[PDB]
Amino acid sequence: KVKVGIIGGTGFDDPNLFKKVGVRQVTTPFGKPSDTLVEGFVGDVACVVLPRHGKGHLIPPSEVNYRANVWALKDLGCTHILATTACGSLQEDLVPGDFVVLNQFMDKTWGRENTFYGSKPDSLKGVLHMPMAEPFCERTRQILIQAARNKSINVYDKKTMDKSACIHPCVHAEGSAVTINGPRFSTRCESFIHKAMGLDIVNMTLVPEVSLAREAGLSYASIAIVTDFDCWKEEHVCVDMVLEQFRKSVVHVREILLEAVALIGAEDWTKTIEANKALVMSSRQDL
Amino acid sequence: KVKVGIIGGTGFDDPNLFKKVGVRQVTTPFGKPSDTLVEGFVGDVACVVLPRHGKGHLIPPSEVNYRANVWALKDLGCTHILATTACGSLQEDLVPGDFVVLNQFMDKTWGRENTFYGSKPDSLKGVLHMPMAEPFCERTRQILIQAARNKSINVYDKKTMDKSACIHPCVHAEGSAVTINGPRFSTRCESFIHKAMGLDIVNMTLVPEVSLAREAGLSYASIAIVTDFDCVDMVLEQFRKSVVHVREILLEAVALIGAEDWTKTIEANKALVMSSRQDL
Amino acid sequence: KVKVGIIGGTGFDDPNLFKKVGVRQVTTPFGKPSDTLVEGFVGDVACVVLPRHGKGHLIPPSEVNYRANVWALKDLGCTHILATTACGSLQEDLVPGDFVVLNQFMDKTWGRENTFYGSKPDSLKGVLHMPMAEPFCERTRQILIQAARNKSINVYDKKTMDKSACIHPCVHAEGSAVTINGPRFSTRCESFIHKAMGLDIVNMTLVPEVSLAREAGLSYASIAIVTDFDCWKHVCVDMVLEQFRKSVVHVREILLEAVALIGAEDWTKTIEANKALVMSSRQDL
Repeated sequence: KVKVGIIGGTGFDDPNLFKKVGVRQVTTPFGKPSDTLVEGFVGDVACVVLPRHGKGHLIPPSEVNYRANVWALKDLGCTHILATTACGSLQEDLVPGDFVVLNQFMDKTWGRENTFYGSKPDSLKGVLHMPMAEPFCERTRQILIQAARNKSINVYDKKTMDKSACIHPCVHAEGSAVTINGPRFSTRCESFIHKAMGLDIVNMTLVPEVSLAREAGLSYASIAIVTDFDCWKEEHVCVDMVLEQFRKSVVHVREILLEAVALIGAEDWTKTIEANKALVMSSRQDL
Repeated sequence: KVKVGIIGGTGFDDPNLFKKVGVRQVTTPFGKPSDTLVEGFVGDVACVVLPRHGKGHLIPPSEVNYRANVWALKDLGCTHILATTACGSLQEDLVPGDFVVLNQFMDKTWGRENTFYGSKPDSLKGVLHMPMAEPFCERTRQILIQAARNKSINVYDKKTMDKSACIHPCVHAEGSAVTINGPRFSTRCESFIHKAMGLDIVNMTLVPEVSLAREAGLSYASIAIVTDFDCVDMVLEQFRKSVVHVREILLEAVALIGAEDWTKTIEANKALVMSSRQDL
Repeated sequence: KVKVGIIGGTGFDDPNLFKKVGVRQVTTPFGKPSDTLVEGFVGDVACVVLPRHGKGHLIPPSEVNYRANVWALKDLGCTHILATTACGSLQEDLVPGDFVVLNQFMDKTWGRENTFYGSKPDSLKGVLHMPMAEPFCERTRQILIQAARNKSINVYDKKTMDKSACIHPCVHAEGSAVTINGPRFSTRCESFIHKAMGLDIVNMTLVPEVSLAREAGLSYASIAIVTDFDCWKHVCVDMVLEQFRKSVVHVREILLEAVALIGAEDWTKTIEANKALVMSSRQDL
């Protein structure tokens, strides 16, 4: 069957997505995950939730143990990983309150453990060169988009719909993230260059999470939450208004996530999961 | 009051900026600074000088302990940091002998300790996401620019002046640096790409020094020396003249800083750190 | 005295370039090389071969000890390094089966030890800032190109020959590589940006190998094998492996001919210039 793992970012440090059966602590060959995992069910579908930054949001993006988080979900039998990320916008049509079902990224991270395989003792033995041209699971991407439709949330498709038909708050059916290492935000010079490159949003947590999920043979899809990080540019009122907008976004994402879990459990994934595993084996360069 | 820390880059390994009142050898919770800190006064303004690469220039850019340098200056009560950096040019109006009071950068460094905060036991507790859209202290930038004006150095502002007003050598009133990790210089391929991105100069030492200074609640500003790393005898004499000019700028800048009140700016510097604590 | 080191990439894990005179297991101040170093002769030219990824290809690009590999070749008396790399294409005129004698690169690697010098106990004392504007040895580049001509392999020089004169398979007389850190391949987003930047090929192993070679005073040149990694877009794999196998055959011929061509010339002043560039780039002195 299927089992959906949920990596909750900012605004999901303490998830209460569903009535939890129990809390579980796990260990991995790559260290401890960010926190204990919340185990439960959405209908008849087993579901596990894991806060990326841990309760209290004490772990910065560059220090998150992405390998342990992904492998812990793997060892629990997860077949899919849905993830959230709070991001800043780089393009005019993506405004705070919108969401993005990402399909591309540009990686500007460094100093993070981004692979399970290598020649070091703390990694699995082998050399794995994974294809990443379309780095997400496309079937799971379209389930997030369909879940938004089922919850009456606007979906904007810039290939298909006019910019005048962009109704906020909307889910953008595609988008690219530039993942910076953090913890500082970008300079204006850096933001202008990323924008000139055509990137849609900026965040700090997508990579290596999406890469490691594919290495583990897991269907991974991310829903990004557009928020606002320039209240420095009436600060108490600005932060209060953005926090309220973000709270509304978290409500909608929780609705989308809960609907997406059910939509995953309603389909058969035998051939896709088999293809996920075979892609791992065929990417081994030592074999 | 105020206390101005000076981080001297290439050309400032053993600077004689003032009569030394006391040489002070310290360490920090993040390791040893690049060298002993030298204390003194410029007029009635307390000053502290620290060579970024240490005496003898034995520390390469990627191995400089930026965290320790910034923290040590903070520990001595510094309110400001003025820093120098020798850089190569990426644009035709930035010619060797010029200076740039930087206001922007693109970061291409890696493997450097770039923040005081984290979940590691070695780090300060908390998650700090500092805004960096305009990454320098603007009040201090304008003092460096005004210091150049007071020392009879041309100032060029491409926002307001035509290209025909760019008379060399000149302090460019704004500019962006690409900070590469080094120690090697860039390939022509990389230089072309950086140039097409609109970056003005290339150096190796600005990041994370500027980032950590804001984390520490300090007002940071950089004056870059445009030189030529690609001849040799004329370039070196030119660079010696640039160091003389920058020394004049730094001394005048310290006097200008001490002539103003910084209570509100300092309090704003500290409050920006607190408001950037995501864990709180 | 010239002595040519060879760093074999993918496809050269256990190469049979010449009769082995001595298999050498060496240690360097920066650790152990990827494997033992094999000494021999190509004609009268002393030669040393080393597989970049080791026997069995167990070392990924980001974990190769580039310092130890370059240092070990230098300590065995090598004056040159010829290196291969299997790469993907980013431009239409570079098709699988082509070779590229690289002359430029953009570095997107991180976390690798990229210099012999520093302030740490595991480093040579000093601060070295090497120029890299044209990062390869041009004399050795032209030898790789002439070797291709000598072995009856098409050579395309886009600054001299029109695009219609590009007959595949050909050796591209120039080219730029983007060296990503790996181990994963690029996204379409990243590949599109690298293509927009004018980069010709993508690989994972050029940097810091080329940088450390110049730091060691060695003449370094790379010949890149264009292959196909986008088969995901079963007959492709068998067709690409057969294509790659023929590419290895010709790169072997190019390397053996290049070694002979290196030995046919005097290198006294080029070697002295390589050493002088290292000393003139010391900023602590």
